[PDB]
Amino acid sequence: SRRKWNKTGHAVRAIGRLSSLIANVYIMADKQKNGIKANFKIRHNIEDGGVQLAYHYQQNTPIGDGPVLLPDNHYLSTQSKLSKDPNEKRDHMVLLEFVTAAGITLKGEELFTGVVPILVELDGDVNGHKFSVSGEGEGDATYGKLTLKFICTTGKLPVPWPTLVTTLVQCFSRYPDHMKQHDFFKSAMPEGYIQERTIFFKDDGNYKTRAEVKFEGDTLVNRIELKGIDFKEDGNILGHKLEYNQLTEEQIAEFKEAFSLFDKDGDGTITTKELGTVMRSLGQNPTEAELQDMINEVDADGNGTIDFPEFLTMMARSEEEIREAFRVFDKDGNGYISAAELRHVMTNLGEKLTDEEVDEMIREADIDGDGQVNYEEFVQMMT
Amino acid sequence: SRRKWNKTGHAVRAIGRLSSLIANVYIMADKQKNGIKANFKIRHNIEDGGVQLAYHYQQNTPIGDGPVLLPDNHYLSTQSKLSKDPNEKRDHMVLLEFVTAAGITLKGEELFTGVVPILVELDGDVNGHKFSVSGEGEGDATYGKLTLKFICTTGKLPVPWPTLVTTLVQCFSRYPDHMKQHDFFKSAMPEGYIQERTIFFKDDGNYKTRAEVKFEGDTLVNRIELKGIDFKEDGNILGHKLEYNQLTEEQIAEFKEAFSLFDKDGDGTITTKELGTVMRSLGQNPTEAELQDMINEVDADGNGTIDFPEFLTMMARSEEEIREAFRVFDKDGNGYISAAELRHVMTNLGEKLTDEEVDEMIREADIDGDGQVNYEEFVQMMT
Ligand SMILES: [Ca+2]
Ligand SMILES: [Ca+2]
Ligand SMILES: [Ca+2]
Ligand SMILES: [Ca+2]
Ligand SMILES: [Ca+2]
Ligand SMILES: [Ca+2]
Ligand SMILES: [Ca+2]
Ligand SMILES: [Ca+2]
Repeated sequence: SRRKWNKTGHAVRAIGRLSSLIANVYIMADKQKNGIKANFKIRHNIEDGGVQLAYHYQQNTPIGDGPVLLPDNHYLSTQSKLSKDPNEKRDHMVLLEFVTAAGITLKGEELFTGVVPILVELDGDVNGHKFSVSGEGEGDATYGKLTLKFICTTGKLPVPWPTLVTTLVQCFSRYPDHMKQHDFFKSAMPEGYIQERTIFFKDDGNYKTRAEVKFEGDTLVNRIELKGIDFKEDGNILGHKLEYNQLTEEQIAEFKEAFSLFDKDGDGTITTKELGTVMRSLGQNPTEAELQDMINEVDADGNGTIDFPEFLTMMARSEEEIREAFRVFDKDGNGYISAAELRHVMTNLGEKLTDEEVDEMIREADIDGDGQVNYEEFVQMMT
Repeated sequence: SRRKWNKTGHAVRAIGRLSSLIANVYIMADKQKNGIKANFKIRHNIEDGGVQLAYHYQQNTPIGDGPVLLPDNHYLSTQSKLSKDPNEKRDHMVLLEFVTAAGITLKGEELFTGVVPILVELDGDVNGHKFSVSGEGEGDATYGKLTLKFICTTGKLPVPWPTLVTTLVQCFSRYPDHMKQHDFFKSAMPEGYIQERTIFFKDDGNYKTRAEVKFEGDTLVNRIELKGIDFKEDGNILGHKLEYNQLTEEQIAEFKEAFSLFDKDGDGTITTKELGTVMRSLGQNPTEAELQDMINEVDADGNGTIDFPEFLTMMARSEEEIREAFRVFDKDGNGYISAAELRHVMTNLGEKLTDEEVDEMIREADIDGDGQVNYEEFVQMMT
């Protein structure tokens, strides 16, 4: 009996474990409307345990008359991080999001090659409670990245912030090279698109939304109207019973800097060619098969290259990792990292620093004043 | 300077982190010899820190005259677990291994459809130290699985057990359906093959091995001669400085039992069809896209189905997982799992048990004697 509970417990948990690993945004063409439709589920964590489901139905149509790209079926994958600004007294949300497209094997776009300013404006009415939200920040589609801050401009927000995240610019998603012809969102720009949703909160009310997303000069603007009906006074939404919120923003900034040493052409992905070049410049000799297998281990989407969200996952997932790192730096294996050896590694990686900056790095690590870094000093610096 | 150490530390560690995630056995055809060649590296952990590399070079040739299958390039992926038998006074090793083939996108074999007995015999000479090893157990290629116990028949083994693992039957590897034409090993049977290696222990001696692997009646036999030269008296090998050794064997047996509830045709893999059937019989309604995405999350080899080693990884990688499992069992959501509800889940999963056995499961969990299982009782049973 204790064995039967184990066997059937494992199976039921396997299914849970399989299901909670996914919340993709499934996109399909809508030819008759010269646009797309999407559907997906969001699971909002309830503060003291449990999940509140939010079922999303989406349609998008172009605003302008020029041709747009209508895709084959595919999906977006997202990771969101919510935080608070310690200096802000107004009701507010700070948001960092990474989004990439996947699901397919093997002029608007030029508007998105660099960092683009974003404005967001929402006017809402949930069960009669009128409120407004204003948001500003920037998007960098090279990295599938959004960073934004939102304020409630009418006082206290009558709903939880996490319930507004999906409503509050999919044109900033990263489409990999093999899927460029499937990016409706950027194809619609600069004239833009209309995006409409219905969002059903299980056992509670629904939101209906309509938004215009378009360029106004060089700023990508998302202007939205939202109406919520049939919400329960003491449900998870009007009762504020959902969790609000991981690495820090500055920890993520460090990993971007590291990622740039491999991504030498700045296209947002590390190929086998780029990884091999960095490995060989440090004295190592992987085969092409090994490079492919290395990438394949962290390759979310099977396109054969490592983008920034992939790289992040990997570096957020040891004593022995640090010993091997030491060996890479200690070229002649005598037990000490010399300023010459450090300068060499920096050059090999592509980092440009003066001899003075390299000595400053030695100084930061050099506890015993011999002007070299030993293994224990290196550990202290790595931890 | 503290930021520069972070950035360049991250890059160097990324490479370490990328490299240590792989130790594949790379196979190529050797047409002139009507066989294959392989090369790979093994990293043996040194007891107090560090790794001892062991560079492997391999050739295999058929013993008999009938046609064999010569493959496209591809690799095997392995996981080994070493243990000791608490009842055995002789110098010995207990081994459980899982091996699958990958590296390609999208009559001998019939000898391997079930469980096959294995005998292993080795005679060796390392730096003049003559010794022998005998091993017995079984292989089940459906699951890529080997289970064996080895004894040193000459007394104390003069080398570490982990150094003999690769020498001590790749015919038990699991080749997935799309790679059946690339399985040299099974194609050579029953007459068998000769397998030869050179194994270079970095900074130390080398092993040369020659073995005959073939059927003798219904037993797969591996008979080996090994010669080791140029070893250092105080190196990691003759000095026994390597680590010997994870889930238990009986924990792994439980997961096999669970896996069988999904793998209803016993072929060793879970398709999307099989996962959906089990999910729907428990009242859930995934789309085909969701099923594919679920599998793809644990899919080591991109063949679109879940084999047993994949399933194991996943279940060895929470309070909320158990709450959702409870909900699956508590069909009517009243807070209590009834014997009727339990019987229903068992039937839905395919488990056959009498009503008496189901009441015994209730009894094992039922702390307060009401003949039903509540949430707290279910937690106790799951932990
Ligand atoms: Ca690049
Ligand atoms: Ca990729
Ligand atoms: Ca040195
Ligand atoms: Ca020093
Ligand atoms: Ca099956
Ligand atoms: Ca698979
Ligand atoms: Ca019930
Ligand atoms: Ca009870």
